[PDB]
Amino acid sequence: VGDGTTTAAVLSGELLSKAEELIMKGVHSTIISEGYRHAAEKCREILETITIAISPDDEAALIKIAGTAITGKGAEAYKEKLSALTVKAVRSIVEEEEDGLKVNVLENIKIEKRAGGSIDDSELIDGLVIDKERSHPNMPEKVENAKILLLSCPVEFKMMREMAEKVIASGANVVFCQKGIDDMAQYYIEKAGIYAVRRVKKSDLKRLSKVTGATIIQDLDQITTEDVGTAGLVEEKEVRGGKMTYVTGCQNSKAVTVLLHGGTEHVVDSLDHALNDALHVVGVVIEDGKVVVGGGSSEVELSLRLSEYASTLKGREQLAVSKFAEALEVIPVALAENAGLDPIDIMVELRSQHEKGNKNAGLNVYTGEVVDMWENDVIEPLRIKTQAINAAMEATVMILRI
Repeated sequence: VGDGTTTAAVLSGELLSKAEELIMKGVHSTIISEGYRHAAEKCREILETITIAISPDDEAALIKIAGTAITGKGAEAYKEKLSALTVKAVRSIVEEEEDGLKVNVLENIKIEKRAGGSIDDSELIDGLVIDKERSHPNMPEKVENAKILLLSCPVEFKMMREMAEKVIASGANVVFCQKGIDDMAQYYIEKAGIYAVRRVKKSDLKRLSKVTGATIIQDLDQITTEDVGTAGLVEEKEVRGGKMTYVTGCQNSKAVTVLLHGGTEHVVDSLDHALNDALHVVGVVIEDGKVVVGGGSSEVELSLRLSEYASTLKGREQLAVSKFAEALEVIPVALAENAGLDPIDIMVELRSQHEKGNKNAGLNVYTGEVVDMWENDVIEPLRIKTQAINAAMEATVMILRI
C-alpha cells in the first residue's frame, strides 16, 4: 500500500469526521467543501515555501536522495557505489524544457545485468545494448552509419529469395527481427552485407524504435524508406559469457544502457531492483526540483502555518480551514501510535521544535525520538505529498457534495 495512498486515506477519514462534526454544529455542507478546497490550495503554497531545493547539479544531495531507495539486507556494502551509479545515469538523461526539467527513466535508461566482477566495473553506454548476436557468422562485425529496419514479423515460411529480397530492398544496413529468420533468407541477407539478429525481445524492439527512429514493421510488403531508423554505429562486441549487440551514436538518444555488474548472479538481481528504485526517486526529485522530509515534519509545519492562516480568515469558512489544519496532525499521530509510542509526547515535542523554527523536525519511528529528518535520510518527493493532500480533499469533498 503506497505511502501516498496511506496518507490520503488517513487524512481523508479525518477530514470527513471533522466535517460531520461541523455539520452537527450548523455549518452548511457546501461551505465546508470550499473551505477544504481552499485549504488544500493553501497547503500547496506553504509547501513550495518549506521544501528543500534540489538541482540536477546538487550532487551530494542527489546521492543522498538515491541512497534512500537502497536499503535492506546487504545493501550497505553497495550503498555508496550504487548511489553514485544512479546519479551519474540519471544526470545523463536529464532533458531541458519549458515548464521545467524532464527525466524519462522508463525509456531513456535500460538496465542490462552482467553477472561477475564488482559494481565498479559497471558501464554507462551511450546508446542501447542488446543481448543478442549476429544470426549468421559471415555478417559484418561493425556497421558505420547503420540504417536500421525493425521487424515484428518473421522472415520465414526459391520462395525465400523473394522474402529476403524485400528486406534487402529496404536499403537497411541492419535488421532486428522479433521472430525467426529462415536459414536461406539469412544467406541472401548475409550476402548483401546485412547485420541481422533474430528473435529479439519485443521490449528491445520498442527501445530500438525510440532511439533509432525506426518504425516497427508487421507486413514485409509495406516497407517505406521513412520506416528506416539510423544509428552512428552497430557492432557485436565480445564481453564474456558470449557476444552482444551495441547500438551507439543513435539518432535522438538521450538514452543510455547501464551494464550493471555484481559479484554473482544473485547480487546483480538485487542491485537491479535497487537501482530501478533509486533511478526513479532521483528522476522524480529532479523533476519536482524540490523534496520534502518525512516523519510528519511537513504535516506539522503545514498544520501550524495553516492554523495561522485560519485566524486571518473570517466567517464559517475559518472553522472549516481550521479543521483542515487540525486533520493534518493525524499523520504524525498515526506514526507515533504504530511505532507503539505516546502520541502526546511526540506531538508536544514536534510542536515545540516547529514553533521554534525547525522545519525538518519529525519522528524517527525506530529511535522513538524527534530529529532532523533530512540529516536522517527520510525524504519524500513533493509530488507525492501534494497528490495525497489534494486526493484526500477531493475525495472528502466529493462525498460531502451529494
